[PDB]
This record gives sequence, structure tokens and C-alpha cells, in this order.
Amino acid sequence: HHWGYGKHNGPEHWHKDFPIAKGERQSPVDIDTHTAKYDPSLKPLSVSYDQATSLRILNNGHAFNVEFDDSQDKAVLKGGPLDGTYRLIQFHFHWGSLDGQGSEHTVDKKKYAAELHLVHWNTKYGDFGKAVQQPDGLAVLGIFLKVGSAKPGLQKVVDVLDSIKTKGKSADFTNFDPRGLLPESLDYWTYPGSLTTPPLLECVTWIVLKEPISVSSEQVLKFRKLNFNGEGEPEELMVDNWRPAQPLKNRQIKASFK
Ligand SMILES: [Co+2]
Repeated sequence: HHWGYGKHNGPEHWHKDFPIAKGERQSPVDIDTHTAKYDPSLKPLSVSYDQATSLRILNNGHAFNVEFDDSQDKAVLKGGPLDGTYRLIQFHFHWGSLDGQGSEHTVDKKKYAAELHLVHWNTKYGDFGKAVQQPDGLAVLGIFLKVGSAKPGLQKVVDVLDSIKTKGKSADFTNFDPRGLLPESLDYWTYPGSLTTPPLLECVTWIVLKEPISVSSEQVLKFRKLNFNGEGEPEELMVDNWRPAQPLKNRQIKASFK
């Protein structure tokens, strides 16, 4: 049946409809920091979000996506391990029922409270649906969230969530600046992997930032009041929407820093 994160349709079941789930380059993974190799051949990341145009925020039943206008090169990622230009299409988060879990990537087996994914697609493939069919189709910027001080730039997101509580609800969400979600440092780890939700396609260059951002308990608590279900269905809190770490297999994680 339809996939989700419960006991009967969670990540351990996905391989039955999506056999690539047991593939050779599945995400997320544990980042073993001692084994990642510094690659001095790696460039600095180029995040150019000055002209970003957010449009809408949507509860899609798994997460909430903040969507952007990607019909022009307004918000792009380049540099780092990437060839070419990748356009921002949406960002979303993965989070836990408790502060001790929620991220998808782990760092020396450490789990963070949440993980932000800024999803970008390679403009050489013309649109997102074509890009996910290519091994270099997507570039996803992963940022860990730890609980501590509030993230001022997150509050506009937190405050609209009660308007999209249930699956299928959307709201206008313009003039949101995703630069306010970035940590100070852009040091990163990178490896080839996959989408972390079905269809689990192996099309992603992952770029995971070393430095987490901090958010407050109140901010993450508001994530946890969302619902997986549709309006007028039994309430299932949207929590623990993370896939756990998958086998690294024949892959090397590279680090941009020493
Ligand atoms: Co994600």
C-alpha cells in the first residue's frame, strides 16, 4: 500500500513497491567524520539566493514544502562538487517526535532534531521531472537543526503552519528569504545518493553542511503539531518523517574542509 512513516508502511516496507530502496546509492547515510576524505580539489559552494521568489507552502502528507519560482535562474546553487547550475525548487524538513531524533543524515551516529533539505535541479535537463531521471539531476543542500536559541529566519515558516495543518492544504508564501536558514559556515561533506522518499531515485548529489543551525524548542514543537492526515480524518501527528541511514556501499564521502 501507499507509503508513509508508520509501523505498517514505513521505510522498511518501501522496497516492496520501490525496489531501488535496496540500491547501490541510497540516502541518507551516516557521515563517519574520521573516514570522510578532505578533497582540496573541491571548490567553495556558491549559493546565490538574492533573487529567490518563494510562492507557496504546501502540506503534502509527508512534510511541508516551501516552493519557489524555478522558471528562471533566480535561486541557484553552483560550485562545490557540482558541474553547471542547479535551480532551487523547494525546501522542506524532516523532524522527530523528540529532540533526540529527526535528522536523516547522522554524523558519527549523532542524530539531530531535524534536517532541512534545499532541493535544486540541474538546468541542463530543463525541468525537475526530467532531472530526477539522471544521476546528476539534483543537488540537495542538507542542514542540521539542533535545539537551543531560536532561528529568527525560521519564524515566518513556523507561523503559517497552522494554516496548512492537514494533507493537501497550501497557503500563499511569498517574499520568504531562504538565506535566513543558512549557518555561518558553508563547509560541507558531499557524496552521491538518492531521494530519501519514494520513488527513491538515485539522482542526488548530496551536500551536507557541517555547521548546524539552532532553532528553539517552541519552533520545533510547532512542526510537530502538523498532521499526516487529511482534514476530517483521524489525527496522526506529523512526526518522525525521516528515513534512517542506509548502507554506504561503494561510496566515499568527501569533505570540503580539514
Ligand atoms: Co528531504
